[PDB]
Amino acid sequence: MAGDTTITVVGNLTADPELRFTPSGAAVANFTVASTPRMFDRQSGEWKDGEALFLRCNIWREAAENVAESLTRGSRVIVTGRLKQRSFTREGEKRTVVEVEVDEIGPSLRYATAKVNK
Amino acid sequence: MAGDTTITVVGNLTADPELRFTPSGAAVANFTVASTPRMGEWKDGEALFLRCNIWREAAENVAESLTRGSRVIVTGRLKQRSFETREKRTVVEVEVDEIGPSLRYATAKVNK
Amino acid sequence: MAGDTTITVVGNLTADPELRFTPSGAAVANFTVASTPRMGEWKDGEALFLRCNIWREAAENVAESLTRGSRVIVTGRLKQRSFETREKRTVVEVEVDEIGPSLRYATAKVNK
Amino acid sequence: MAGDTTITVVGNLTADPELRFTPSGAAVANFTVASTPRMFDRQSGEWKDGEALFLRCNIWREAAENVAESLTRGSRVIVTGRLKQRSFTREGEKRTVVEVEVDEIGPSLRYATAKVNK
DNA sequence: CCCCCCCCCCCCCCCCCCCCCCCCCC
DNA sequence: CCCCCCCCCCCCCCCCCCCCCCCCCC
Repeated sequence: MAGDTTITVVGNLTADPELRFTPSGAAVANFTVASTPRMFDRQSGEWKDGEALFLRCNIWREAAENVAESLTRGSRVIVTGRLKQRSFTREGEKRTVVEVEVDEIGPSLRYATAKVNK
Repeated sequence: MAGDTTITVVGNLTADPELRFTPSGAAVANFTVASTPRMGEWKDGEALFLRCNIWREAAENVAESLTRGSRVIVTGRLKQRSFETREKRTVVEVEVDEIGPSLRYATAKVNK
Repeated sequence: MAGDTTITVVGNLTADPELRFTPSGAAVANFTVASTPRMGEWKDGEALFLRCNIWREAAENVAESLTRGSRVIVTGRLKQRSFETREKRTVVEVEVDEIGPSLRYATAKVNK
Repeated sequence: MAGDTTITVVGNLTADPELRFTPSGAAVANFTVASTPRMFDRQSGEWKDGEALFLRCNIWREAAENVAESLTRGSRVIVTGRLKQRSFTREGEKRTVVEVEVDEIGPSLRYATAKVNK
């Protein structure tokens, strides 16, 4: 219970956001946030980056057009949304992946600057 | 590149916590939290099922305190994992940091 | 402009939960979660103290199940509030959605 | 326990980010996120926006310069960080406010587009 | 610390993003 | 379902951001 399960992710888009449409004209954007744990000593005596988390994201409407206009592969982003499960297909009788249904996203300003325009 | 992705989940254990032991003898408890959105409105909207892992002393306490159907509050960090299983799939799991039975519909006698 | 700001807090009740009743007779429980960062490293880094509010049946269960020093997992949404108090200050508080005693150092007998 | 208490906030800066410095040259930016619950029926029979949450934020280093270069009063932002208490002063024997120590922030792309440049 | 669910209202108690300054501002 | 804390490993169970499509990609 307690409504949906929300989540915030920070990471980089593994690719350019795929923008697609509905016969009525509603935009939906799809992309994946690769989240790599930095300074997460895991293997040998030394230290570096840890294994990565890849979450596929969905976003709709105006924001979808903005996501596609504003972001590309490699962009560092801050994302909030809610985790949704989906039963997917072809090679997998009744597949199932988790996905984030985005509420808000933006390019992080840790290593980059940004011009904000409507 | 960015810390550990945290998550809080509230829901019900789909079963009793499976308790096991790692090679060095670390107590590990596994279980799955079924999270159902209460939600013209629907009722039984699409539930979310997350597999959880928890270690050491807490694993023992979870195994001693919780059962199938227990409503729980869980915080931890999402981790992705791959696994062969007869020559390989990839599932997201929660590495639990804290978990407790929820007090919304129940009372609890804590043994500190 | 943006939904309700949620928060999860883990820590210890600074005292026993104060139970009270609203004019219509709604059960409301208040208490404060002291959250201490474990942390060349320090030890008793600056603790965070958050006042919590919880309502109805859960308030009763909290008051029946929890005491000063109980370690708890809490989720809710941050709310700001102003108050006269002898002609006015403004404090942030958590409106609890779920709370439970943590199973990290303790076991719990849930009464579903 | 469990390390720090993290938080994600979405909202608008009540003002332009105040940028300041340290004798050594480290940038720190301060600003406040006004978070207004939208579609949160509270008073009369009708519905609209609910009462607002104002959290003062702190951010350091490079990001602080980027925040100050990129954002202004009214900007909608996504913020993640950790809640910190502080004992503040003048008119208040030993004051105390909560504050967010920002880890990442960015302009939300719900109602705006953005050019990302390093 | 259990009196029927509309809104009492104070931030004080134990080895699962860490080096650095202002009054809560629709 | 309690065998000493390094890493077993499957997403299946009840009135506190809601109108809309792909294989987990450092």
